[PDB]
Amino acid sequence: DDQVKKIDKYLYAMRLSDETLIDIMTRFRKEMKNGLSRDFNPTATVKMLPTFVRSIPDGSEKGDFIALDLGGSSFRILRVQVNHEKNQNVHMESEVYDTPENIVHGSGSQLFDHVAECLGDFMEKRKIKDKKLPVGFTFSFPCQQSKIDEAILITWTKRFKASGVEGADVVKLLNKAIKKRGDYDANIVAVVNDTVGTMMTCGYDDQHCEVGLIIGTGTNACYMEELRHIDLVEGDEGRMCINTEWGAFGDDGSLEDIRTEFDREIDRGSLNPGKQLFEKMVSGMYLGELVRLILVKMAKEGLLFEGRITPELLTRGKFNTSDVSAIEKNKEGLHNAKEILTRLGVEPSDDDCVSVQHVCTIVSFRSANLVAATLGAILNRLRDNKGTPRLRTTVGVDGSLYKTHPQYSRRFHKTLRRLVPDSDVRFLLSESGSGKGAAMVTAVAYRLAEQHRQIEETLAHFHLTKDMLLEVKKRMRAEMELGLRKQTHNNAVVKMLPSFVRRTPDGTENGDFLALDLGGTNFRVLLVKIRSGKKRTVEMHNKIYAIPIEIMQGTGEELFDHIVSCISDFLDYMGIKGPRMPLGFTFSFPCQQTSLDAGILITWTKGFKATDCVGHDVVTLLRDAIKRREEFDLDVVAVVNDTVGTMMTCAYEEPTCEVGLIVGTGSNACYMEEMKNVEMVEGDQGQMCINMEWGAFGDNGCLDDIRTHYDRLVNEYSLNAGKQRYEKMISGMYLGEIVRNILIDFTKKGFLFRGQISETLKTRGIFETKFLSQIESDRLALLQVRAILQQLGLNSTCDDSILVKTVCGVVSRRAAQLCGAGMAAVVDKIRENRGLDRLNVTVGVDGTLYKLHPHFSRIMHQTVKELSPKCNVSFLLSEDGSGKGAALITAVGVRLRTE
Amino acid sequence: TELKDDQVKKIDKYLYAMRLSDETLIDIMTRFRKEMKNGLSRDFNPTATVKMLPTFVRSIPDGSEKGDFIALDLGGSSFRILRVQVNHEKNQNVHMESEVYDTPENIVHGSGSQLFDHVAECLGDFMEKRKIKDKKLPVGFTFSFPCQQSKIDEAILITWTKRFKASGVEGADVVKLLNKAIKKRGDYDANIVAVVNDTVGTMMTCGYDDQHCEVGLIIGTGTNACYMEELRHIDLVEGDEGRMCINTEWGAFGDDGSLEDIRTEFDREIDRGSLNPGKQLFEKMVSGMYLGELVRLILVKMAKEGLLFEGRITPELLTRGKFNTSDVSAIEKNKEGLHNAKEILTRLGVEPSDDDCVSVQHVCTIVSFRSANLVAATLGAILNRLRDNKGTPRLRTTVGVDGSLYKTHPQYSRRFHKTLRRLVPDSDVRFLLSESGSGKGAAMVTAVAYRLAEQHRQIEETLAHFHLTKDMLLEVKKRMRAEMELGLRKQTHNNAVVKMLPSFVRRTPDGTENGDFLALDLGGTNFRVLLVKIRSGKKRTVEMHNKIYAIPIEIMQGTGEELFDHIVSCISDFLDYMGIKGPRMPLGFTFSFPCQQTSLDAGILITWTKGFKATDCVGHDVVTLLRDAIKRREEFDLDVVAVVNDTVGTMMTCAYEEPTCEVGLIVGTGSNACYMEEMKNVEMVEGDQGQMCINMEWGAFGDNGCLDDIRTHYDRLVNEYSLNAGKQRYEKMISGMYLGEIVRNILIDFTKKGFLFRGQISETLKTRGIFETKFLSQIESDRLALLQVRAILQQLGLNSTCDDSILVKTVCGVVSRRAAQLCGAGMAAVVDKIRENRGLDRLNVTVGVDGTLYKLHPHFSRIMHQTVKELSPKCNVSFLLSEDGSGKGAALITAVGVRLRTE
Ligand SMILES: Nc1ncnc2c1ncn2[C@@H]1O[C@H](COP(=O)(O)OP(=O)(O)NP(=O)(O)O)[C@@H](O)[C@H]1O
Ligand SMILES: Nc1ncnc2c1ncn2[C@@H]1O[C@H](COP(=O)(O)OP(=O)(O)NP(=O)(O)O)[C@@H](O)[C@H]1O
Ligand SMILES: O=P(O)(O)OC[C@H]1O[C@@H](O)[C@H](O)[C@@H](O)[C@@H]1O
Ligand SMILES: O=P(O)(O)OC[C@H]1O[C@@H](O)[C@H](O)[C@@H](O)[C@@H]1O
Ligand SMILES: O=P(O)(O)OC[C@H]1O[C@@H](O)[C@H](O)[C@@H](O)[C@@H]1O
Ligand SMILES: O=P(O)(O)OC[C@H]1O[C@@H](O)[C@H](O)[C@@H](O)[C@@H]1O
Ligand SMILES: OC[C@H]1O[C@H](O)[C@H](O)[C@@H](O)[C@@H]1O
Ligand SMILES: OC[C@H]1O[C@H](O)[C@H](O)[C@@H](O)[C@@H]1O
Ligand SMILES: OC[C@H]1O[C@H](O)[C@H](O)[C@@H](O)[C@@H]1O
Ligand SMILES: OC[C@H]1O[C@H](O)[C@H](O)[C@@H](O)[C@@H]1O
Ligand SMILES: [Mg+2]
Ligand SMILES: [Mg+2]
Ligand SMILES: [Mg+2]
Ligand SMILES: [Mg+2]
Ligand SMILES: [Mg+2]
Repeated sequence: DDQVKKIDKYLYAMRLSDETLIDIMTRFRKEMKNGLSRDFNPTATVKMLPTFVRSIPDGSEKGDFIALDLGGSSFRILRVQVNHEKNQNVHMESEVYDTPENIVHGSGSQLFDHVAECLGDFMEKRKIKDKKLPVGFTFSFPCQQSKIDEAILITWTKRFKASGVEGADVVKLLNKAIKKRGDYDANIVAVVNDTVGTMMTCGYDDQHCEVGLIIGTGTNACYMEELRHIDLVEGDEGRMCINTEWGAFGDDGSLEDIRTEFDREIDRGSLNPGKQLFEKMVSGMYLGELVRLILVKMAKEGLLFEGRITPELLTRGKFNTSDVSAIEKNKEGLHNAKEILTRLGVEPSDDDCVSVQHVCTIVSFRSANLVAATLGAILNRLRDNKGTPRLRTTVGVDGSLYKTHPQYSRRFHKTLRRLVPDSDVRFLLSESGSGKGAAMVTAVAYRLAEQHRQIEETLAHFHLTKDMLLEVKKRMRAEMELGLRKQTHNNAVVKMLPSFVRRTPDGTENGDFLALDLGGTNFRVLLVKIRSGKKRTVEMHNKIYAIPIEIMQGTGEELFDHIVSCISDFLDYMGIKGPRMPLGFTFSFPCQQTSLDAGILITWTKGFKATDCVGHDVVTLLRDAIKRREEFDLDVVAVVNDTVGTMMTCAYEEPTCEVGLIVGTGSNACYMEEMKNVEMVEGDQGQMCINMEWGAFGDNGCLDDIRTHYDRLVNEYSLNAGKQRYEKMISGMYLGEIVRNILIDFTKKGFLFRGQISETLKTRGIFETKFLSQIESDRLALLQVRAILQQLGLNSTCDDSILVKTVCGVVSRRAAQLCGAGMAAVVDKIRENRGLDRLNVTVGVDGTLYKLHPHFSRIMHQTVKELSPKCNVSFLLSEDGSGKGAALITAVGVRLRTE
Repeated sequence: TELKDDQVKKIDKYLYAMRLSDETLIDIMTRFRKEMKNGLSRDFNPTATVKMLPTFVRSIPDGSEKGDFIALDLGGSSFRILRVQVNHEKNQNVHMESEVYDTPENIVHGSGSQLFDHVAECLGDFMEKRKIKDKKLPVGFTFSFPCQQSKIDEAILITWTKRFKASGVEGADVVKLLNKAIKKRGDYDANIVAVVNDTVGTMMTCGYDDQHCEVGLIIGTGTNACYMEELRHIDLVEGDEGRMCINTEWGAFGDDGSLEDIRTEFDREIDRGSLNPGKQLFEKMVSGMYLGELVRLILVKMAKEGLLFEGRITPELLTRGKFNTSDVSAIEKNKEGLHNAKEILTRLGVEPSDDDCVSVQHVCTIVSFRSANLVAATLGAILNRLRDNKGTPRLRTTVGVDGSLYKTHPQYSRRFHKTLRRLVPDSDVRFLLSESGSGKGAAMVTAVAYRLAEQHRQIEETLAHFHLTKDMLLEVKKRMRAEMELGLRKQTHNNAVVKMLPSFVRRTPDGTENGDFLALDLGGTNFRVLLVKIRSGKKRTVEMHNKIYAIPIEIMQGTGEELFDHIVSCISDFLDYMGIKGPRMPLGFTFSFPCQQTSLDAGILITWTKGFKATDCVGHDVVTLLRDAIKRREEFDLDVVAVVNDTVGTMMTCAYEEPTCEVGLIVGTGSNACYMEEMKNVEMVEGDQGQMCINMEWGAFGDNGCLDDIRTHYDRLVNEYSLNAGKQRYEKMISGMYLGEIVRNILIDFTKKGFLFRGQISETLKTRGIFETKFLSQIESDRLALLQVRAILQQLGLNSTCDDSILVKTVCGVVSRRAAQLCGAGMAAVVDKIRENRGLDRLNVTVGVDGTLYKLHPHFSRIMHQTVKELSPKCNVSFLLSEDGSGKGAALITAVGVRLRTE
């Protein structure tokens, strides 16, 4: 007939069995799964939050760190000093600062003003204001972080409820507050939950610590999870700590069969009704009020105090968790119950004291059992990830209920071992709270922010502003004008070369021509059939022929014999071997022409370098190889640059096309100039197409104040050291070499590739256009970026791959902007020479970089639009190669060699 | 003996690298198998050479297809145009009429504009010769090139292959381009409803006859295959039920050098002279456009070495194209082969001897046999995949087949079918030859896509009713604005459905309010009792306490004494709870319903709104029913000072700190607004001095008819079935009690019409309340995978499939979007009126807002704000969320109460 048996029955639904706890554990096991999944997280109640902490301390941290801890029973500020090598050591000093009701419940401003004022005082009294120490912030609330130094508040919990904070990044709110008080500056470099710092504190001393557990004012746990299971973070290597935020378990109604009427009543008086329901059955802030609610009910039904209620009894908060602890002490518990109940006014009896003990017992054991169940789900997940029959792991713990209750921990530990027999757990109690740990994470964040600081300074040398880009355009304009004028031309670096093509296609062109395409990525021999009139037709055919690097860099004479010999192969293939036919020679090197069919090679560019060609007439060299072969005669009527033939191609259909552009292996442009402006050729009537040879802009030092160390290495290790400087910042032959030298540096500083500069990274050309374009594609995910780097031969991690991509982007973006600033100049010079206010002009373009890069063309058109706002430029991609155009121009010789 | 080599043995040695054994083909098959898998996964598709592309064709014809439609066939050897009729449920079987339009080189190679103008021209003529311009026939477009499709009537050209190379088309959607040509012409109208691949058309043509058909196979000018994949394995398509045909684009197998070990010098020289070098490399080893050049290349090199023609080489033998694949066919003929070889070679000028003919036949046989072996290896991979998706030991399947080479070569199909069967011994395959083209099949697709678009068109037509144009929104503001005036005018309180009720709060807070107040919160989601301590010091502070109390609907819609007797047990309980029973205390009553007020501390209930309907309330003073229940209790005592609308309480809360906040907005269970109005304008309150907060009772807008215009079938149904038919009409197109009832009604309809829920209206869909503010908020969130939208709906009890889940989410956004715009028209009026009232040119104002819908909905608050900024462009309105309920605000008003009193 005992009183204890009655209560057991009264509170039957709080006495959880092992079967119910095994059931709780399975559900928690599914919530974790839900929260890690990209599919189910948006609705999961157990947020499974990434912490950006990747391991427990490794003994290599050193420094002097200020650390804040706000969110649990006290607000503290610690100064943690840690040094190794030598002798043994981590020193901490800290201060508790009060935070009243008006602060925790006020505006977010008032709270952070409050925080920055205790920080100021803290450093003030120790005199460390100027010692500029990195700050670590233990803020114990669920925050969404994409990096270690952002903390976006998802939702208040426990006792805090300040306006203006939820949804905001509280490190910017903190900075704002500190900024607001000019007193000092603070480098806030990390935010961490109290579970993670706990784990990090315990992990400094115990290498198998993989869990951090808080059973205090609130409850939570964090654990080391595999990167390849955390869908919301990109990577699959190693592990990252996760903040479960288990307090929220049941917030969608899944524990409704466990929660009692006392739990529903507590929730309604709470400062967050509906939320953190598992936490409300477990943590210190609630248990006292839970028993109080049960005592009022038993009291109202005459089962306690022979039914006497007092106001005190009925008052929220009048029974603490510290009274539930005192009441459960072995020798003194009953003496403590009488004093306290006596203080509440119910004139307690000895039976009432044993009854109030029994109730305290069932509430706190229900708490103990519940966290055994969610903690064991975590251990079953750790053990499953590991692949092992048994699991040995250490859980770092902290919290006031955990520390001060005289039965809890023991009860908790026993249940755990029953629920999870295949796991052996050591509990390590955080004697001095979480500062050591937070400090340890602050040290790693700090070393990383420094490495970020340095990559950004290197990369910012590639950044051009509007104002910068307007100065390049303006220099380009001053340079076209010196190459054009008779007095300045010989010393000019941008030669403004006459091509002798005097108009765009006029619809009369007719005939069957041969063409050559030499100087881009493939050499071709072409046959183009053009028919003017009613039904206008163009019929093309072509054959690719390789040219060994031996030949490209052999003798002029091996080069041209090799050329004619594929011509001869090609005339067989088209069934036209015998007849004498006219040919247009698209040769994409700077040529000084005195007519359409003459072209003296000024200098090689790009990868070509045959001997005895520079200084000669390439039409001559070709005609000596034909005669030399003595197989067929040919009639070479025209030497053409790929820009001009590209413009001619695109203008066959588009009369507004007066500009050509190439961005492929090299970069260059042509455009229609007025003859009055071409002082180097006699005559003022009409126009002429000018082959700018814009690659050579900067060859007199005029872009030096924008060229980088890496641009100087690529130029100095080139086949034409000192020349085609602009092209060298823009085209497909050189961008990858820029990117490769940047990566070489970064590797030597340890930022990439584990600091190991390999044989792959030392090989020239590893980053060709095709790979540069893919790596940067919005079509690819980091995963596929990494796989590209690996097939190139690089030992690249996910972090490495994120940085290679950023690099590629910086260099490719700068190339499109530099290319846009020069095109800007050209269109402005045409518009404004014509007296026009608004020019619409079409540019015909070709080249593999331009065709294959996913960003270049968009950024370039944007640049042209921003710097030359009175020109409306259209870019028309030529899909057929340069041949049609050389063919159209070739028809113009013929006619003129035919007079 | 010791056998000595003859021509034939020597040529097998010369061309060893083309003679591929069962071991090498099993290696290729397995490579192809990994490339398909590679193509279907999201982790490797972006760099895959086998694109494994989605076609939107979910199955082979089932025989319900009926109707009449055109069908364009572009990209094989002939540009054809068909007419296809079927409708068996009534008599007449499929019947096919076609033409064939000569398309010249200069077109296949000119601009895309020339190309599509020519196709447009041909369609026109073909429509006149038949006299059908005027019928409105659905059009199908078999376009045999790799294309990215996000739906059946889009086809973005990835790349040209085979013979075509028209500029300005790649990257562009050939449907756009065709329409654009058609448009420019004028002759007729074309409804193009679908683009398929000649593989998919083949599979469907053959499936129409054999329901076992799962593969479409093309070995003609080009080669490709398509097959039915489990939507579970198509990562680039969102969905996991049933199947979808995949068009592999196996021609590009090996682009990336993964076939560089089987490719030879002959295949590397052919690539050098083709229209797309570096592309379609496996196709270049197999298909009709290439087999003839491949033989010619071998013959030139054999002639140069003296193995053929005693070393003679003529200019014909050296010329691209002079030996074609129909030459390879004629030479491989059983009887007449060697004699065909004689003629063909003599026209090449080479004076062929009889040895030379036997040699050439043999090279032709090795080249064409390698091609047949290759397609057997890659089909072998597709068949094994099919067997592994079924989970059987054996597979049974039909392959539908088309292409000139397969049809005309005398030996090919035989050796193909044979090597195939030997490579896949556990499969029982039938090969069905699409005797007459891919048009029957394309027509069957066009027919399923046409029916689907009629549904889509009818869903859009219902939904367009919820779409509000900027001048309609503007007319709604002007309408809101005219009702404001009416409700203020002493003589117009009638068709004054918008009452403009005076709150008797004459100013916002003024740093002097001080004290300990009880407050009550009745009308929203929770009934709460509060303790609010305000101190004015040099330390301005606010301390809040509250407790939620349920109201069991046996009190909600029960009596008034029984409703207030309850409020007052709960007040009694809250004072014990807070430890303050005893002290006579002042109370602020936030009561979220329309009331006529003669002062701060009295208010007669005008009507029940929202969910409340307790009897003996309307026409009574609530502060009087409150006072009675307190006397019935004859326990404690308090001093009721103020009765306040949630609206006025939220504004005041928010203004406790922000002097700009002169407006209050509620969007939760119901919707309402308040603002500070000038007293010269409040005609019903004597005094022309100062200001006054007006509780608009804005939800009643449209109660006289002035929104009838924008109200839909679904809005009238929600209203007719409500506790208060005829009223709070504007509130009924906005708030969270009513939004999901509109959606529910939309879904009921669409389900009767068969567009959704397999057409069954279930007990779940017919339950009021199913679509709560919490699920509408989740359903419409932007971080939602479609798998999750489905899960939720199934959680609710709805048997939703992927596509149902797509239209339920589109229905929710349409409703919730109209709700935020309508709200913003309303707020645009309030803020333009306050500006106007003050003869200002520009107004800066802040609205304090609360409400579960405003808080939880992903888009609502962002669209309302946009709306207000676009319709009152001279006002600059900031909105501040009330994070802790309007109790602070009611308390502040209770502070003024007590002042203005006990003066
Ligand atoms: N699952 C449970 N939930 C609530 N109360 C429980 C539960 N299990 C046991 N109790 C109570 O806990 C007390 C004893 O537990 P405890 O002393 O910690 O265990 P023990 O030392 O292993 N066994 P014991 O000999 O009973 O003391 C008694 O008051 C039991 O009624
Ligand atoms: N794997 C292979 N690759 C290339 N050529 C092959 C291969 N296997 C066999 N051949 C040749 O294929 C020919 C045999 O063709 P096959 O279809 O098996 O019979 P057939 O002689 O053409 N039949 P028939 O019509 O009765 O005369 C011989 O000339 C073989 O040298
Ligand atoms: O203060 P409690 O809620 O009892 O929790 C105790 C612990 O809580 C954490 O919030 C703090 O990071 C710890 O350093 C503190 O020791
Ligand atoms: O091949 P790239 O160097 O990228 O340049 C690509 C283009 O190069 C020019 O030099 C050729 O004349 C064009 O016909 C070719 O389309
Ligand atoms: O025309 P071929 O390339 O030889 O291919 C044969 C088949 O080609 C497809 O592209 C057409 O859509 C079919 O109707 C045709 O019968
Ligand atoms: O509860 P809802 O109807 O969503 O609107 C929420 C709000 O509405 C009001 O009626 C209450 O006075 C506010 O304190 C509450 O925050
Ligand atoms: O402080 C203990 C726990 O308290 C609450 O659960 C917080 O939401 C959580 O972040 C914290 O770790
Ligand atoms: O091919 C693009 C350009 O490459 C280099 O710039 C050549 O000097 C130039 O003439 C050619 O136009
Ligand atoms: O026409 C047969 C096949 O030819 C080509 O390979 C096309 O790329 C393909 O889409 C078509 O199915
Ligand atoms: O609760 C928001 C609004 O709900 C209904 O519209 C009530 O009639 C109104 O008084 C309240 O302000
Ligand atoms: Mg991951
Ligand atoms: Mg026990
Ligand atoms: Mg001149
Ligand atoms: Mg899928
Ligand atoms: Mg008045």
